[PDB]
Amino acid sequence: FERDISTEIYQAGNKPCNGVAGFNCYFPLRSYGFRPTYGVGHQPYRVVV
Amino acid sequence: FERDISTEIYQAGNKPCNGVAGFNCYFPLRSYGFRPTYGVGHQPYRVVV
Repeated sequence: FERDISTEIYQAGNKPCNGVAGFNCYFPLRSYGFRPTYGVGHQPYRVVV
Repeated sequence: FERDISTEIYQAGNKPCNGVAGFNCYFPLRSYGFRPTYGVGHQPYRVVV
């Protein structure tokens, strides 16, 4: 039960990756993939708590 | 362990509805579509309890 909205790149090496990524540091956000041509187990559901 | 039969029209409100369609009254039955295009999502199975 906490919120986190961060666009800063999370480093995964030794050099400080404040704004440079591509060699050894990864972006912490990735996109979803929802195609109708996918399987039944790869379909998006609109879930509410 | 109670065998039951259902053909009558189900209602989702306090209005009188025994066989009336074209409204919020929903048919409580639906037809299974057994096709080879649904590998996991919809497939017949030989299940016996």
